[PDB]
Amino acid sequence: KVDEAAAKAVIKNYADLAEATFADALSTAKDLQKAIDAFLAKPDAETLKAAKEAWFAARTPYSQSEAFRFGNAIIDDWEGQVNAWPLDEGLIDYVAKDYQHALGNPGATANIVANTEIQVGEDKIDVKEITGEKLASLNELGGSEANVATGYHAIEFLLWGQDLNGTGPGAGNRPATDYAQGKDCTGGHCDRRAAYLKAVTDLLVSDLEYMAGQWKAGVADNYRAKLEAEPVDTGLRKMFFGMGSLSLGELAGERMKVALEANSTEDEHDCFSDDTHHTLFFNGKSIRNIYLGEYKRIDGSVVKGPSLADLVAKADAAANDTLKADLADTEAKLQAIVDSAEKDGVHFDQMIAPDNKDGQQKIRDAIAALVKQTGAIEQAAGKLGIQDLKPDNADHEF
Ligand SMILES: [Ca+2]
Repeated sequence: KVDEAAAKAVIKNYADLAEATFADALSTAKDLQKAIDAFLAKPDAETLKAAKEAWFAARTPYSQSEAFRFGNAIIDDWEGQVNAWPLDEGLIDYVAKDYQHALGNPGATANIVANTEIQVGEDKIDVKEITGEKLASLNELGGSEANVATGYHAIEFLLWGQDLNGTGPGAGNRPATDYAQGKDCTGGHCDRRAAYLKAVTDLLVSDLEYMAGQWKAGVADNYRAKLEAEPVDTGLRKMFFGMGSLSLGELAGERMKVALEANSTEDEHDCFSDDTHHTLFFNGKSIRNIYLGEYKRIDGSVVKGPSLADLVAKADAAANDTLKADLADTEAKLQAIVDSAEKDGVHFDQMIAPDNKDGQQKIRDAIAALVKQTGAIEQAAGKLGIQDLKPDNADHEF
């Protein structure tokens, strides 16, 4: 009875961490909505910069939610509308002549902003009136996962535009006049561009309001109620499985190894804003938050409770010590990536350049740390009787 109650308390705190993380994501998305509204009303350099800063701030809590993926299917079924990437951005707006898009993507040049009717394969689709529901129906349209119409990175593309700088300094620099209605309009169809940005921003808020509500305590019909009623070994496996699947397949593999080994700036997570270093860092923080049972909120307060770490320490102190040390080393390696961008001005798309020896090594050191901590996660889960964790490797060999 005592062991079961301890696991129950850890899973309850786990849901509290998710509740607070998604609540922070929702509130910062509402701040972003207000800055975007202010920008559309009075588009200029300063209101555009304010919208960009609000986007940056909205990313910090969302990136810390991603280790709740994989273990909790309700997030997996939902996040493709919220944070899908990479974009074949020619679906949305104009592109430069060196535009690179996926093979076999019939939507890659549809250009919704410019056209009241598009045709993606044989779906001839009315987009006269731009609504969130309509754009959502276009995600993965025609079969290609590069066809992304909504989410953080659709907003990102509409604020920054394409990053034309390759592996050199600088991000996208779309001009505010792309949203000037009437005569100073630049890039064409600025009324449809504003309508697009408004729709995806409102849709993001609406999606985050849904998900934040699914982790509220004391609600009989939501996911959190299901999770807390499940057998504790099911809940504990979900915690470890999210930790390991983000560490290995998604963070080390999809968000680092892919771009690094192809030297492909088009594959970095935050292509247009060059914020990829923060995504990686706060993804890493998501995993460590879950294991330690703590989440430091955007206002500085801390949500904290009984930890998965303490359960492991009772079963095997060495396994717990190894995993905590691996998590600390991983955070240091990801901090070095953040520091390269924030202190030295060398962003992720510059570090993966073929000639950047120190840039590539920092990324390879963080990959190695993430692979090591994945092994330590499996060992810790095994000490709690959770065998064959099999964290998802996203088909990468490490
Ligand atoms: Ca870039």
